[PDB]
Amino acid sequence: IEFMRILHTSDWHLGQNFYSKSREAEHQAFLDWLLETAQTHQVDAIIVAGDVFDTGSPPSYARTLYNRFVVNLQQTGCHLVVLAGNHDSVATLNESRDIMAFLNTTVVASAGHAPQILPRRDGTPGAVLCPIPFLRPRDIITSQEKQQHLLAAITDYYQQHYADACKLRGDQPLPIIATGHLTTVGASKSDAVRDIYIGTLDAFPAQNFPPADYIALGHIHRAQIIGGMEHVRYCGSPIPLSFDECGKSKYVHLVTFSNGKLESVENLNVPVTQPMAVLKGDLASITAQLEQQEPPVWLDIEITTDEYLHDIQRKIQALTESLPVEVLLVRR
Ligand SMILES: [Mn+2]
Ligand SMILES: [Mn+2]
Repeated sequence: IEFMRILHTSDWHLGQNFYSKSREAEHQAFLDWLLETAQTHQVDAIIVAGDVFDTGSPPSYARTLYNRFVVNLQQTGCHLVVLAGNHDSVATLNESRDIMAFLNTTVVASAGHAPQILPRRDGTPGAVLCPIPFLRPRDIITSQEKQQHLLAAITDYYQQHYADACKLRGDQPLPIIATGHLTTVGASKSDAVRDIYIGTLDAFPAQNFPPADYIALGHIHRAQIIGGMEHVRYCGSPIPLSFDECGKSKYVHLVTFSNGKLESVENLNVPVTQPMAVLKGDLASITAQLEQQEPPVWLDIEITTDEYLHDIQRKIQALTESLPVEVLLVRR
């Protein structure tokens, strides 16, 4: 009879420089849709599980997108939790941490944040959240197998915070939600997913996560269930961040809890607003493929080599001209 609904998204990479193209229009459309979605489903909180910005120094238009989203979300009463990813700067996200607190927004950039009660819209306790961002090794490692040390450090961190969450919850029939931003064992990755913990942790075994009712992860751009556990998920990025993800569905998760436990995870399709395409073949294959839309499709021309990589450039740069589309990548 008591519900708690959250939206799980991650890997926005606001401000991404995509082959000299801006993603501002796509991100604007996405954030607008996310606002509408929060209202349609009467969502209590949105959790952004890391990699808010593509870099530690986002351009003004990206900072503006982020700020305006948080402001517009105030018309809903929905709470916002923003976690840092490995792409984010901790100092950059912390610039606005205390300001955001006046706008029903909890910015968690560094390790060590205590578990906190997420309210329902009506103010009453809805869930206990363990707000865990990308964990910088320096912030969790004790006293300097370095591989084994980091895995144990992360595992212990989750155990300590899960224990605190259980204590904070007390007797209340509340779900516990934990977040994270890392790569799990078995995860399927994309080109735009940068290696983390390089040399210190190949991947995190999801069996080491504490038994939260939901684990909202970011870092991996393709939505997927982890370790065969429906309650442990990557939502994936909301727009395609590399050509290898185009054509594939983009999601945010609607996660509903009932009487203190996970009830359902629904996959909400994020509308795709910028057409993209990857071509593979020969000059004639591509010429056939290049057949015949207001926003012009962005192209990646890939194949086996024809002749000098520089010569192929001018070849394709001639085959593409006066056409209703653009051409961003050309490899071999
Ligand atoms: Mn990312
Ligand atoms: Mn990441």
